[PDB]
Amino acid sequence: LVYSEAGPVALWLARVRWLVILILTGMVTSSILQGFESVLEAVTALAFYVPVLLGTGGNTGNQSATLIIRALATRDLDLRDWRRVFLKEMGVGLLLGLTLSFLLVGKVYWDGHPLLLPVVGVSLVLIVFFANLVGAMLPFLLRRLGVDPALVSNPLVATLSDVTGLLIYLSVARLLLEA
Amino acid sequence: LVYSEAGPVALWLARVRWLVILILTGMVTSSILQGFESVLEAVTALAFYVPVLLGTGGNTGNQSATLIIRALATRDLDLRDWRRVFLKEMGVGLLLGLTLSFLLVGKVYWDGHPLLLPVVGVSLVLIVFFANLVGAMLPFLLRRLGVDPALVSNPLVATLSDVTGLLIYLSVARLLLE
Ligand SMILES: [Mg+2]
Repeated sequence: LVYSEAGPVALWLARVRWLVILILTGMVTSSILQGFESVLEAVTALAFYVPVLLGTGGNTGNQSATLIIRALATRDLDLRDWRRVFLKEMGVGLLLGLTLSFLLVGKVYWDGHPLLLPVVGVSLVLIVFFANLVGAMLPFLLRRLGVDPALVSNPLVATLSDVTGLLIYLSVARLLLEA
Repeated sequence: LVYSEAGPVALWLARVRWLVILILTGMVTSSILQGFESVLEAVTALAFYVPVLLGTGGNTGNQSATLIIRALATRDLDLRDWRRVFLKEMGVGLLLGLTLSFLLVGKVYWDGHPLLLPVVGVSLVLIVFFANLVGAMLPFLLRRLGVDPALVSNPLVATLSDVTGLLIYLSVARLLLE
């Protein structure tokens, strides 16, 4: 409604539902991390890079979403184009992944964690790649469902990327460090 | 920049610079966590709640920002109305913080870390409270600086919430676990 004419309790009632849904979805991350407690306890430094990994996926996805939302609005793209966009973006995400990975591997090299060099390097590439597709396709899904991306797309991409990003990161870590 | 006529390489060049800046800025969080390696070592379960703590903050901040950006764009609010918003959002942020904290506390108890009930519980309240303020004020700071908030708020709020969110969580953890 109108912010100028809404009270604190009113704003709370208007915002709480969507935040409760998101956190209930976000709680899964804590379950995912606990399931990988063996690798986490063995190599403490794995925890150090969780925000950057997931945060970079969130940036990448939401950057992708903003582009697709704009194109659909201006009728530069139609709903039927989601497959063509999917095929092109998977090429864009790979390039973005390899680029950003190079920088983060350098950071890990600086911090002095040689075992995490391939772990963080591989994972970020996959994270940026998958976060990019999710960000690219989500506006197509919301337009089809009749939902407006404005207050929905950004946190959805971020929460989905956190969950997917953790699953990728921790699996790579397990495979390379515990196997 | 027309998307339908732009190739993969073209899209790549037009996107990297902003993503490169964001990850370089984001690297701060990595150093922050290393500075609190002591508590991370002491309690492993401390790391289990980092993404949900920072994620909830980012969502909270993006929400309040999106509301303010809309109010300023539709002339529902003036730039000079920042103080009124700030005072109102203190109440909204507290209520939101208390509500979400109650839920996350249940999850910590579900996960089986009663040790982490107070630290995670208090932290989310503080995180939501401050993330909501950052979100509500950033459009005001941006427009006053000659930059429309709708273009750059979302990456900014997420990064600020991650950095400040970590600092709150880990400092609370340090005080109560050490
Ligand atoms: Mg985030």
